[PDB]
Amino acid sequence: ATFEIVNRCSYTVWAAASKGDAALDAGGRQLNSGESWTINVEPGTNGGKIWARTDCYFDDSGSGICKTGDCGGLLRCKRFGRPPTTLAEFSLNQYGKDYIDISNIKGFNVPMNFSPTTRGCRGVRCAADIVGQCPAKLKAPGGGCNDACTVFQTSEYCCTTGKCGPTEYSRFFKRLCPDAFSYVLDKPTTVTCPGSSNYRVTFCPT
Repeated sequence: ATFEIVNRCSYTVWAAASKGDAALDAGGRQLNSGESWTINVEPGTNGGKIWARTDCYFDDSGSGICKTGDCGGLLRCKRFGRPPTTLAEFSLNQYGKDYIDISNIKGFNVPMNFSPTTRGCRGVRCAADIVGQCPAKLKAPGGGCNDACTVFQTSEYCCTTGKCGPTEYSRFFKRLCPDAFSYVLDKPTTVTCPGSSNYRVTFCPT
């Protein structure tokens, strides 16, 4: 499947694409304002994610650091990034269907739209000013709005026992972005698309 990744933000982001134990395509790239990056993702990929990183510095070997979404100090991510990270999540060609969603379970850094470019399903968006409105206890110094699990590390926020409810913190993310996951056992906002659909991820869509 093809994914087009577009940076419509007024600032540079460093896009990342990974399935946790390996890079998808090149795994990461700088995107100046307005730039588009097209990647190819193998059919059958389970548990892929795309995210943006902000305020990165890399050397000529591709080693460095970012203030949000850092993936072990590499430009080309093999592994998932450090919160806070707005997440585009996908599983492809699962018994004839693709499944897509946006998640705030690992916090929020950049607004995002995740839409199909082929027919047969709808897209999803989280484009509210979560960073601006972020509760004081969840604000990350480097930028962005952390999830409550990352900050407090409790069984209730992290849903460790498989039993957990919504919280004052999860309800904040849900209020601003109803179509994204706000906690692990949230009512699913997953969208079902035809198998082998193609997609576009836009940072700062509005």
